[PDB]
Amino acid sequence: ASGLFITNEGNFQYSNATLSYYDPATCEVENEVFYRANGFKLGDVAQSMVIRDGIGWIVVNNSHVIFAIDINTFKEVGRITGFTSPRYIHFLSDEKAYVTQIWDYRIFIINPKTYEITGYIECPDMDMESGSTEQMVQYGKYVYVNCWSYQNRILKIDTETDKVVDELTIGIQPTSLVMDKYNKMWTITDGGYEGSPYGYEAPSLYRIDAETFTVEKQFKFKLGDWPSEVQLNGTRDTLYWINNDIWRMPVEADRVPVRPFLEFRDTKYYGLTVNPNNGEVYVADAIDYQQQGIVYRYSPQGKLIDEFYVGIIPGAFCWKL
Ligand code: CNC
Repeated sequence: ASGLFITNEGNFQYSNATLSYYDPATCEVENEVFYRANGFKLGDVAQSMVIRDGIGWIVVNNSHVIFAIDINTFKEVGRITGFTSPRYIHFLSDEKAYVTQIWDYRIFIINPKTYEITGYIECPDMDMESGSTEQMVQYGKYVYVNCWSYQNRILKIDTETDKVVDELTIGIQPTSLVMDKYNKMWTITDGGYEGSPYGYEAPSLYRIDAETFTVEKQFKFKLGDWPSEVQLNGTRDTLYWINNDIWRMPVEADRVPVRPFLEFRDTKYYGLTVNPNNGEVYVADAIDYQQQGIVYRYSPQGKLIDEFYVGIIPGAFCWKL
């Protein structure tokens, strides 16, 4: 039945990441489900999760590993190890996926059927000390990928030859990437932070044409803002993001909204997803990055349906639908 996984990053360098699973039919959450099923822990900084063909792939960023689990029993069915610091996985086929990385200038290519690393894509003008590749979207035979930490680019990869073929420089630290129904990509930058070795600026939300790879809109926010996490609804025509509050806007808009979907409440909204079938909006709140976090489930009109405690620093969601 429909279900929602929530990955909890835990505290970096403390190895307290966990996996939660929520059943929206019964409004019940189960926490530490990977430990319950397997009798050992995920590790440090569970970062993201994708489901393909009955198998969930959980990226554990600071444990150099992706685990593959059966999505019904939560039992490990396999794992791939040896990643520098993995971020997101994107499948091109049953036998090929890309795994992006921080602290590396390469994207790793894997064969998910054999649980092996099978190649690398070298990113131009990037090194190990400050390299970063992050989220991916596909456009025909191309994958576009944002480069987040200490970077300011989207790259374009030809998936036939596994080569970076183009790049676009924007504001510092684009955090996330989605593709709307008009084949326009959206990304939102975090603007760095005060005292950053790389930079600190007002962040922006950008709309980029996938066909020509050119900026079509830039909406600039305020210095001090630290936004993240563009997300779309299932029809890919309403964009959501975090910038203190949760914001949303029609992808056709020429102006940013004046009223948020969910007002800032002096906590730490940190993760976000929209149910692709019914439009319900889930917001993961890290609270203060120390206590158990909470997820809020809202109707499409912003009415709270349910709320539930998860693990520490819930950061990402994956639908089982
Ligand atoms: C808030 C936060 C977080 N950050 Co920073 C982010 N985004 N971060 C920050 C901020 C901290 C300042 C502040 N006080 O607000 C801020 C914006 C400066 C920051 C900066 C960075 N962060 C960075 C990264 C990548 C990370 N950060 C996280 C730790 C990441 C956290 C997410 C997570 N899962 O932990 C995070 C969301 C929450 C940390 C926290 O407050 N914990 C509660 C606190 C009480 O516990 P703590 O143990 O004392 O936490 C401290 C450390 O985590 C330290 N710290 C924070 N980030 C880093 C990154 C590194 C490499 C190191 C060594 C330490 C830190 O700052 C915290 C307060 O002192 C991270 C796990 C987020 C993720 N990717 O999921 C990730 C580390 C991943 C990895 N290395 O494998 C940056 C490299 C990003 C960038 N390019 O801007 C940069 C590095 C700074 C550095 N120290 O070298």
